[PDB]
Amino acid sequence: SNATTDEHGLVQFSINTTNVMGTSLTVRVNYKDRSPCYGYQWVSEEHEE
Amino acid sequence: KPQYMVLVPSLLHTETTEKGCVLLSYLNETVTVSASLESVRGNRSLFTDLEAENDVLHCVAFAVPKSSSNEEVMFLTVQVKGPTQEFKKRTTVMVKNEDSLVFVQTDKSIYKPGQTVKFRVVSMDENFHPLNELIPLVYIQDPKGNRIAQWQSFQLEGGLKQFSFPLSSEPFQGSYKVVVQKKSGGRTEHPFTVEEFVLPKFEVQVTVPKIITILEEEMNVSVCGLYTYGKPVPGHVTVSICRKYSDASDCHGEDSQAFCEKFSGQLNSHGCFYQQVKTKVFQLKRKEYEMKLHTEAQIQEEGTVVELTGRQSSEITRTITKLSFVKVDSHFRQGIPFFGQVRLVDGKGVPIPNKVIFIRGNEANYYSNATTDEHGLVQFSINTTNVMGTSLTVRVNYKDRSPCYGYQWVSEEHEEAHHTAYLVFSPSKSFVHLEPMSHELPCGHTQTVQAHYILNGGTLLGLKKLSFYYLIMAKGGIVRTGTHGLLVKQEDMKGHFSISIPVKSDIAPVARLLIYAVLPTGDVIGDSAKYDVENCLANKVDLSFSPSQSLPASHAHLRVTAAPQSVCALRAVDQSVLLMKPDAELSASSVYNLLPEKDLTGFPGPLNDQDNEDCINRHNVYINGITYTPVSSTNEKDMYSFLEDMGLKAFTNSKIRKPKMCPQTETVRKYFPETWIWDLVVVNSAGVAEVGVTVPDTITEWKAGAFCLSEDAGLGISSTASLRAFQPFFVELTMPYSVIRGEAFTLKATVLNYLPKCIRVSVQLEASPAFLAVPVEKEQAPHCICANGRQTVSWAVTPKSLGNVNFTVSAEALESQELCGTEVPSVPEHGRKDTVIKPLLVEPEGLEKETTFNSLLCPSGGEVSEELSLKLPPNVVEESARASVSVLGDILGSAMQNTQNLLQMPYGCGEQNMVLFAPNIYVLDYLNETQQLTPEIKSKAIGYLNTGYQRQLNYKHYDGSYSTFGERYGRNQGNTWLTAFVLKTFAQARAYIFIDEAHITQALIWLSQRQKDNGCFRSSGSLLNNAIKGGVEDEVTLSAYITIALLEIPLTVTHPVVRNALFCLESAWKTAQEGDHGSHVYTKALLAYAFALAGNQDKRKEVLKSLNEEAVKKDNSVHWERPQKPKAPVGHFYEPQAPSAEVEMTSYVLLAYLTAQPAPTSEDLTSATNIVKWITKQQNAQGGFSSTQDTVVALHALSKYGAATFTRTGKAAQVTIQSSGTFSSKFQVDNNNRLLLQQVSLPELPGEYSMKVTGEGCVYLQTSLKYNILPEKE
Ligand SMILES: *[C@@H]1O[C@H](CO)[C@@H](O[C@@H]2O[C@H](CO)[C@@H](O[C@@H]3O[C@H](CO)[C@@H](O)[C@H](O)[C@@H]3O)[C@H](O)[C@H]2NC(C)=O)[C@H](O)[C@H]1NC(C)=O
Ligand SMILES: *[C@@H]1O[C@H](CO)[C@@H](O[C@@H]2O[C@H](CO)[C@@H](O)[C@H](O)[C@H]2NC(C)=O)[C@H](O)[C@H]1NC(C)=O
Ligand SMILES: *[C@@H]1O[C@H](CO)[C@@H](O[C@@H]2O[C@H](CO)[C@@H](O)[C@H](O)[C@H]2NC(C)=O)[C@H](O)[C@H]1NC(C)=O
Ligand SMILES: *[C@@H]1O[C@H](CO)[C@@H](O[C@@H]2O[C@H](CO)[C@@H](O)[C@H](O)[C@H]2NC(C)=O)[C@H](O)[C@H]1NC(C)=O
Ligand SMILES: *[C@@H]1O[C@H](CO)[C@@H](O)[C@H](O)[C@H]1NC(C)=O
Ligand SMILES: *[C@@H]1O[C@H](CO)[C@@H](O)[C@H](O)[C@H]1NC(C)=O
Ligand SMILES: *[C@@H]1O[C@H](CO)[C@@H](O)[C@H](O)[C@H]1NC(C)=O
Ligand SMILES: *[C@@H]1O[C@H](CO)[C@@H](O)[C@H](O)[C@H]1NC(C)=O
Ligand SMILES: *[C@@H]1O[C@H](CO)[C@@H](O)[C@H](O)[C@H]1NC(C)=O
Repeated sequence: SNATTDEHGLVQFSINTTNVMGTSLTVRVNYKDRSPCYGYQWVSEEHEE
Repeated sequence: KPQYMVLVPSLLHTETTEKGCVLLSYLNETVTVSASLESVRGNRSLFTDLEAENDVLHCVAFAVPKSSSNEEVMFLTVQVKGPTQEFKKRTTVMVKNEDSLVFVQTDKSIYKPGQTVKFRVVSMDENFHPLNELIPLVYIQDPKGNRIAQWQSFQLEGGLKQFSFPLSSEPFQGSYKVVVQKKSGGRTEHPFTVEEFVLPKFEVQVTVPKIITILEEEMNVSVCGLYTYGKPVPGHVTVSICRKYSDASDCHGEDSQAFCEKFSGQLNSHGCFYQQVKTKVFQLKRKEYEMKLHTEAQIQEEGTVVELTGRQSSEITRTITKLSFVKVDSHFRQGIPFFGQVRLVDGKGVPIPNKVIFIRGNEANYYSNATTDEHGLVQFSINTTNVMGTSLTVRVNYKDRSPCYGYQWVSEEHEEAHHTAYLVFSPSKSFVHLEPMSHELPCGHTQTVQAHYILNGGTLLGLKKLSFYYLIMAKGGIVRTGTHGLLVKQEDMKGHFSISIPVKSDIAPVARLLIYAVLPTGDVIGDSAKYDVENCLANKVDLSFSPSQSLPASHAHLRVTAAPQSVCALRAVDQSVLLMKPDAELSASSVYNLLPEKDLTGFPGPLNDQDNEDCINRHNVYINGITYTPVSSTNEKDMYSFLEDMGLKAFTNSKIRKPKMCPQTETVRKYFPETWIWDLVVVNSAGVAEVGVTVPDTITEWKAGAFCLSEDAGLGISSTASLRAFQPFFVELTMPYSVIRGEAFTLKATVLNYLPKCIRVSVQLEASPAFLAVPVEKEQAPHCICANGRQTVSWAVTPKSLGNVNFTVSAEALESQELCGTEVPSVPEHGRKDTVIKPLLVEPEGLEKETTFNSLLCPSGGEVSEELSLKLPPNVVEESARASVSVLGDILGSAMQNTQNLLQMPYGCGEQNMVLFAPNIYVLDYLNETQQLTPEIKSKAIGYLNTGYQRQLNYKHYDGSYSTFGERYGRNQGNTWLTAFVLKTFAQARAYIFIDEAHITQALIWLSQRQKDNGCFRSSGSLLNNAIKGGVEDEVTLSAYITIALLEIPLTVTHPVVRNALFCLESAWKTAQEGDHGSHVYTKALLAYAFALAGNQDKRKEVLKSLNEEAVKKDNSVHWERPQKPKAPVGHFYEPQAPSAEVEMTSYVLLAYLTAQPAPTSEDLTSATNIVKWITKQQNAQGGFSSTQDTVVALHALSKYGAATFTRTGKAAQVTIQSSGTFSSKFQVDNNNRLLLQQVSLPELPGEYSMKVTGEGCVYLQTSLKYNILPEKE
């Protein structure tokens, strides 16, 4: 689910509990996929999630 | 002891006179030698009887008969027939039909539209002589790839033929190329560019060090600008220099350049601008190699900015210090201390004297120093007393210095010279050495080589005269032969003897020379060496001009000395078009590289291996004496090795091989400039003088060259002789290529005075109705300008009329006294007034727009016709509209290149083997439908086909499936896609090579076991990569593949598996059509062919209409592409799941269009022809396509189109085109010119045309209408 950053760049939310034990939660933003040519090669400027 | 010997080259060219020599050495009786060449299989047989006297080297040549196979291996057996004794020996030789070396010269490197292109083609043999060959075709390929003109089946008259093609008024700006396909196929290509430009009057002479040392503070650099007789021009230069670091990544910007020391200044008259730049700003480390040096000489009194990116060849070498050998023996003996010379170099080929060196010998322990003599050099010799292999290294000055951390820095390198010489196997401890002289030998100048000899028990019979023989070889064949008769007393201690050798030119760049003795003990002793010969021609030709300078003079002689009788091709062109794009290198060195078999060293090893006769090596594995020693391999040199290195084998009696074998006119007017003289002449007994009338647009120097062909002295090439031409008082004008009709522009006129006296002058521009000149400066007062002076006058000209406009402009030296200058000698002799008439064309105003009308018209053995009405909007500018039509049988473009690279050797697991086997079916399929096929390839293919089938069968299961790994353990479950794929290709495969039907039925059954009514097919197993499939692993995309593969296997639509698969695909479309959230295209294109193939012509058109609407049209090339807006997949599968999703799904659609049950309609196939135009263009350079599952469907879709279009028996195809108003034009398309774009213009303002086609075979009719509309509301 998407949302927008409120004043002071922030977003609170909750989710429904009905699955197995270990629950992985990642949050991606703006542009996760982009083309900085190769990964390792000569220069990396990753945008941390 | 009775001895004989016959030497022959291991590669004998067919239908070329191939020399082979014979030596019979000891008498007994009169004997007859005889070589007989005969086929490995079949009844082909020959015999050449050779004469032979005692103790002599008689030679003989012979032409060999042709073989249908490009290269065939045959048996050659020599036989000595004599009353007393009879000897014979066999070996395999390779014959080959080595085709001619041909080339094309063009009048220019570049062309302007409408101008006629002139070229000339020529053919020679391995001796550079005119060869009157029959060339089956030549043709001009445009930048888009369409063959625009061609000349079929013709013979070269004097070893050459001149041609001409007029370029269109509206051609395609870009690079073209003329191509000559020999009888064998060998396409000799040659390019040229076509574009609109305005030629340059001046060069920009950039001077930069060619290779510069790393360790540097600064460097000298300079830039000048001249044109005729070296008269420089003044201008505000803006030079730059920026280096590009070694980056293996781009990312949008892609500008590898970094440090930028730009500069600025003015050029001095009678000179240039000079500058020294500090190199420490560049910090030449961390991957730094090349660097461009741009220029910008902006000439004053001209808005002309002519740059020149010169010396983009300035370099920075890691080997800042260096050593190398010069003259060292690579073959030696323990009984003669060997000699070897070395030379010192410092980065840029600089020899440094008086600097200590350190020689190091890892054998005789020769660790001795010396100092470099004048020209940085040191010769020396060492003592021979060790086991065979000797390693000899030499390390200098800073042998070991500065072992810096090379991770994040430049390894401050220093080269080192080393060599490993081996000793020869001595039979009777006697031998022969050849003194080496490696360095470029000049031809037309004799050389003499020194030969050393040693007899330590060599005598044995004790005869007076011992014959020594020698041979020289080049171009893969023996050229010259001779002998020398050394005579000896008793046990000849030593001695020195030399043999002469004229450097003639009949010897190519390599000159392999051997020498060898014939002892009665039954031994051979000799040596062989290589000498680099300079690349030179035999017909010595030289070009010159009787006059020089002058102005638009008449009769200027042009003289060519050459062979007594020779045809000589001349070429003279302004050195402005030559300045523009340099002409394609045509020198002696250009021709020598064109020669096949520059050198023959070693037998033809990859295809043939004549390397066996007897293994007596392992017979003995006994004892030495003091402690048992079992035998093992060696690395010594023998006589065989020297003959092998030569590239000729030998049939012989005497001991040649080592033991082991088991181990492996107009007053004052100017015009006419492009190409002055393109012609040819015949040389009388000496030379020949051509009286060329001089050109008038002689603002620059006329550079001109030539070449000759003679039956005796081969071919020759002249030294480009120039001719200036400079009127002291002249006028030039700065102006563009084209201009727009309505919009005004700025014309300039620049007058010059290189005459010593000073003159005042007026500027006349004679107006005409076609334009309106408005001077920028109103006063037309004459202004003084003295020696090396100039004045410019800008006029604001607006063209009225359209087309070509010929301007007029005059300038006269006014004698008006009461002058600004300290003197008034304005009146010169007769140069006093010069009038220039230089035209430039004009285009129509507004915004241009174009329409296109393609239509495949196929008369099925009768006639078809279509009507073309060309409308025009009311806003078209008058005469701005124009149009033309084209005709052809196109699919023979990709079909040239692609065919070659594909069909590979099968290997790998179940996944990999299919990638190599699967294409091999569809290529064989496509090659057959196009008609272009060969039995030498069909056989080579079937081998990679039958093998891959049996190899694939190795990864099957008992249940009929096929897994990525297979079953070495069998801990797998076959993947549903791989099985389905196997089956689709085993259905195809089954047509050429016969397949076991059980494997398909076994698979088919297993596919039905993993079939669910709803959702049709289910995913089964794992995959190493998703590269083998455009399938989006969705049940819809998978079932969409299994359903095609199942229908492609001839199966009825009433089948229970297909009935429950088709049910699923109607539900898949009806929902994938309804809800845009779900599918998008890969699926849409698969659902198309599946329906078409199944027979729902109604549902087919239902999906095909919403597909066609969702398509991506372009330049008459319609196709499809994955819409890139949603997301971008993984960094490994980002390029196949989109570009290959594009280039497979398109060819999937194509099949759906082609696949109509009665037959595809004219409306289906004409739309299909457009899709062919894109896929055929979007082709992989080497051959094939991006992924593998696209390469396969592309070829299957092409071949299936190719079946519908082409005709075998339909030779004739007629095409007429008329208009309501008396227009008429016809053409003829047939079996040979289907591969040619036959074009014609159309004259009507309101088009009302009729296309009529007749006979058999298809024709593609593309009509393009172009115009220019001017509406605007701003
Ligand atoms: C592969 O290429 C071969 C040719 O090398 C193709 O075979 C040719 O196909 C046509 C029909 O498409 C044949 O014409 C018919 O021949 C019979 C006699 O067998 C005759 O009674 C009919 O009136 C008609 O003329 C043609 O003879 C046949 N053979 C040759 C040598 O041209 C084949 O279609 C191609 N395709 C595949 C997948 O093999
Ligand atoms: C964030 O989530 C919401 C709700 O899931 C998405 O909202 C829909 O957006 C479309 C236009 O893109 C509207 O037509 C609908 O009215 C919206 N509502 C629903 C419930 O579908 C929204 O698109 C998402 N944001 C982004 C950036 O995709
Ligand atoms: C260089 O070669 C000569 C060959 O003539 C060597 O001379 C022999 O040396 C041995 C001793 O090692 C003597 O027994 C022989 O009688 C010498 N022969 C002659 C003809 O003088 C010489 O020793 C070698 N020197 C080096 C340094 O390699
Ligand atoms: C512009 O004027 C020149 C010079 O008169 C024309 O060029 C040639 O003129 C001679 C005059 O004797 C003719 O014989 C040639 O046939 C002309 N050349 C060509 C290619 O036709 C030139 O034609 C004029 N341009 C226009 C568009 O009228
Ligand atoms: C889970 O809780 C959320 C609360 O935001 C609610 O919207 C959703 O309907 C609930 N679903 C289920 C399966 O309980
Ligand atoms: C010829 O050669 C044979 C075989 O080596 C030998 O018998 C004979 O003596 C030789 N000489 C003469 C003079 O025949
Ligand atoms: C072909 O073979 C026959 C024997 O079957 C033989 O008589 C003939 O010499 C051979 N032909 C040639 C050209 O050598
Ligand atoms: C480079 O210029 C310097 C003067 O600045 C001069 O001494 C030197 O000889 C020039 N280099 C060459 C190789 O001419
Ligand atoms: C070179 O060799 C000679 C003699 O062996 C010796 O005197 C000299 O010191 C050596 N040179 C160097 C640089 O050591």
